[PDB]
Amino acid sequence: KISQYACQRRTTLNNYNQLFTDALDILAENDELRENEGSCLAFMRASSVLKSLPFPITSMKDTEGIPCLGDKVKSIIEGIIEDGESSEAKAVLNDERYKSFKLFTSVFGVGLKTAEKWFRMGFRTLSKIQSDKSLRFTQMQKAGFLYYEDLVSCVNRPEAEAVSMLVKEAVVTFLPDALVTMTGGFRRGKMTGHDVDFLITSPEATEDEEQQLLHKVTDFWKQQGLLLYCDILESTFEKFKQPSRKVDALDHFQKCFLILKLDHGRVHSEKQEGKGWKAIRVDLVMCPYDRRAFALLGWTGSRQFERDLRRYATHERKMMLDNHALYDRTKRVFLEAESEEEIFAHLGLDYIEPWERNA
Ligand SMILES: Nc1ncnc2c1ncn2[C@@H]1O[C@H](COP(=O)(O)CP(=O)(O)OP(=O)(O)O)[C@@H](O)[C@H]1O
Ligand SMILES: [Mg+2]
Ligand SMILES: [Mg+2]
Ligand code: NA
Repeated sequence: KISQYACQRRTTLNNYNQLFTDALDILAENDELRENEGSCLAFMRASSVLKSLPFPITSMKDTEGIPCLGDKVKSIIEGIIEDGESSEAKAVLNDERYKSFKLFTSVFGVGLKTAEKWFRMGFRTLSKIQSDKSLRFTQMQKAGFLYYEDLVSCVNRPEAEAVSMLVKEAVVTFLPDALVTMTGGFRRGKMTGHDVDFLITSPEATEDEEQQLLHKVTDFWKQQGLLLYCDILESTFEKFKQPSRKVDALDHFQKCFLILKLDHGRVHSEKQEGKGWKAIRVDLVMCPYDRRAFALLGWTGSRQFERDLRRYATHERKMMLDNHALYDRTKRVFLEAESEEEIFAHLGLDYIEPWERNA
């Protein structure tokens, strides 16, 4: 019996139901844009459970016993079985507001509010936005437009590995005992990503050394001429605060959102061609050593896997989980973990491998 929780399912990248889930992902994204949080959640949970199936749906009988498939979702599945297409998802793909939101938020530094503002101003293309003489752009958006073609092309595994080498070389220069781990999509086995994410931790660094590392590493890259964009968010981490009760838990660790200049010579791929370098989005997170397993688990994702992990912890175990800690409300104790496996064992869950968290 398939669990309603993604954290009790193994979801690998061999999706046999992409015809259904691509349509459900589009419908979920449109509900996010139309501020319909409820309908968005229902389509996300349905899409997530179909991604876990070891076989393709070929008839309505195949949906029997599958949880998170409401009447609205089953009508969409029925229509795709009928014609090979979703008329509902097709209408969203042709919707002017949806097309504009997807196009505008494809720019680094552009969120829902700015995308909505530009749409209501009558903008429909990035060319008309960039060349406008009255518009004022944030420093984030300026970088988003300047490095647009590189950022919109997918980061591949040779590029992610080349970035990992750069991160490790910079980090060990200031903290030689530091542990650097690639997280996000690439840790889940993806071939491509929009960015490359890393978790950095040090067993012997002080509170001040931990705070200064991201400033030292980015100043080093600025000196090398590799820092194209940099935004460092200081830590708001509280060692003894209870974990978040929120559906989407906020991360309080020190972090930075970067754009790095990746020279072609550093990339060992099958394939100089153009300018000789590529702009790469990189996120770095620094966490205290004792919280490394919670941070790794939170930053590995997927977003749906994290949501269900926290929901399961609260509703089934009366535990509070976030990226910083695990608290047991019955025992009235914080639970320690040196690995992700120990977190899963505390929660009474079978261990799910990172490549099985693609919910
Ligand atoms: N502010 C934040 N707080 C908590 N977790 C976060 C976070 N930002 C990102 N994450 C987590 O870190 C993982 C990597 O984040 P992202 O880079 O935003 C998406 P991804 O799953 O890696 O695919 P992608 O980078 O190709 O789009 C996510 O799967 C999510 O669980
Ligand atoms: Mg990522
Ligand atoms: Mg990221
Ligand atoms: Na954006």
